[PDB]
Amino acid sequence: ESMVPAPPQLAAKSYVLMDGESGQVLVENNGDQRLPPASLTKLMTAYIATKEIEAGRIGENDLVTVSEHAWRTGGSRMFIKVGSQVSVSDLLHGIIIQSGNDASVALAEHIAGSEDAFADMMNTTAQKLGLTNSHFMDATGLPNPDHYSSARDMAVLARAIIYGEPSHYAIYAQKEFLWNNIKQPNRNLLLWRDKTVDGLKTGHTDEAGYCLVASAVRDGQRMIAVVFGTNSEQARAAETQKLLTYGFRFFESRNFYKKGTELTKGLVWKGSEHEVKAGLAEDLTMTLPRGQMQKLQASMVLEPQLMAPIQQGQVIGKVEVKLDDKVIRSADLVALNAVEEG
Repeated sequence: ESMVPAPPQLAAKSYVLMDGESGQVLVENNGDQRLPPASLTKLMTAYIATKEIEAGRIGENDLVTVSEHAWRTGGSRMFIKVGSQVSVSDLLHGIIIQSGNDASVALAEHIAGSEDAFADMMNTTAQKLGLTNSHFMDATGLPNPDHYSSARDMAVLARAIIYGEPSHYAIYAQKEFLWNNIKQPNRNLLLWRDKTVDGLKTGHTDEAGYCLVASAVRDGQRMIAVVFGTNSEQARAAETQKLLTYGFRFFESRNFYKKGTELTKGLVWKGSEHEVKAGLAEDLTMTLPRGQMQKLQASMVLEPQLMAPIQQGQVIGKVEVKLDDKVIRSADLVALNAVEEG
């Protein structure tokens, strides 16, 4: 019919284009292959930190003592002095802007005691995000057989980061950071090249090639592009722009339901109330090739024998959207109001 053009074929080992609002993968090539992430690892390190801050388990002004192990790192670094005290906020800028290996290690040890226990939190967090092909051996991305991620996993991680605290995500777009008499630019060159790009991270080794997790916003849409293994910085940027354009030019986004509002009722066994109001945890939005919105229909099926007690946000049923009798985007219906067991 009026099927949009095929996606560009990029010179790169893997890539994924993901819409921001909907979180749907729009294009995917070799998306689940386990590849070395190099500095892309730092997206996981920083994210954990931001989640610990949100949970109030660490504070932005808390002073972190720099161990010998953190100071012994190599590669890109913030140049924190061994034995000095540095705040969580400053280290986080060092990780995010400068991809500082020292800062990564110091903040990991501050959070979990040691880098090995932090890697555990990285894997637990991977699971919690639903990463399918990611595993972490340290907080920096040192080359290791068991240290890997994929283009799709990185888009999932990036989306979780993008939609966190705005003051935290804004760090990704900061152009430079000064520490200990050394001022260094944000390593993400696209920042200077394209004003609609606001993140996130580059990675590179001889083994992994030139990698990038980028996100841009144009005309009310957010695209997330992940590319692994390009041939050079120039190709990395060029191939990412092609991927981005393809998403912006050929896909449209429509908001269907906002989180909360009731969609339907449900039978509860043993509860003081006879039924609960089901809804969605957060906005449900679809992003699809032009002219496809029109072909969508939604099924909201609850659980037959759901029995109390029922907690607010508890997994009850699942809403499913069919594209011509073909199920695609499936969200999670949850009980809004809690229910007793009188």
